[PDB]
Amino acid sequence: GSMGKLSEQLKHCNGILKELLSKKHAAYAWPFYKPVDASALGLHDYHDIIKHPMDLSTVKRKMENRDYRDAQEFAADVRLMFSNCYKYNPPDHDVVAMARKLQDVFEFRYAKMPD
Ligand SMILES: CNC(=O)c1cccn(Cc2ccccc2)c1=O
Repeated sequence: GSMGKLSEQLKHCNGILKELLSKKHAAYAWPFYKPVDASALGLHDYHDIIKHPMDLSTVKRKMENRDYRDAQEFAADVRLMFSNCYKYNPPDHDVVAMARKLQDVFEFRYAKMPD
């Protein structure tokens, strides 16, 4: 059987998540699609610096599995993903410019939460 329907606030969160994964934002969202493969990227200090990795595929799996009990829990994972990028990478890195752009998409639409 299916999972019960997302709450109204979590429907809005799922909408945002679909947008962040959509071809619309692919030019700057792609680094966030899958877990950072630290070994593949040569980032052999990544897991010493980032204790709680997060990425959009993990957020999608957690939404599908009803792991998130409210919008706040969802938003915390999306912000963790951005914070990890801002912690690990120097502020003038191309990936940080991409994070700032995708976070602007996220924060402005998250602000339109129904209540
Ligand atoms: C969330 N991703 C990262 O923190 C990350 C750190 C270092 C390198 N890369 C690859 C990359 C992306 C974009 C431009 C250049 C290189 C990452 O994705």
